Amino acid sequence: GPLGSPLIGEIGPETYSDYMSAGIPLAYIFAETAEERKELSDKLKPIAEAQRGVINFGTIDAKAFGAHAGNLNLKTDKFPAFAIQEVAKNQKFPFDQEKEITFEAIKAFVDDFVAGKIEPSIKSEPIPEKQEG
Repeated sequence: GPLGSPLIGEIGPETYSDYMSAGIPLAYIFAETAEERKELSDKLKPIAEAQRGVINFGTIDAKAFGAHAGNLNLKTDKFPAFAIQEVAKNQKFPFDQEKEITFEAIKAFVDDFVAGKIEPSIKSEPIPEKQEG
């Protein structure tokens, strides 16, 4: 039976707008591995337990949804992947797909993100000419 309210877990069609309308950074966690999900999501357990009320931790499939992993930055070249969509600035501070997706690595990374250490990697593309400026 019920045991509270849904927040961190699996991202769906009714959760996207909820994490986007919530007004807090969205922590996407793509993963082509739907078997060992516990491993990634575990290290993530704390990565969000620290930011449970500041970031929306939601897991996603990097095999079927992967296209959504880099729709904010990544290239969907490898997985699992991790994205950090900001619903305040509309930023996307995801993780690498050739480094190592652990806890200390994500928890620390995101930590360096929220703190104000991480910044856009590919985003930011203005349209000069008669327009803008």
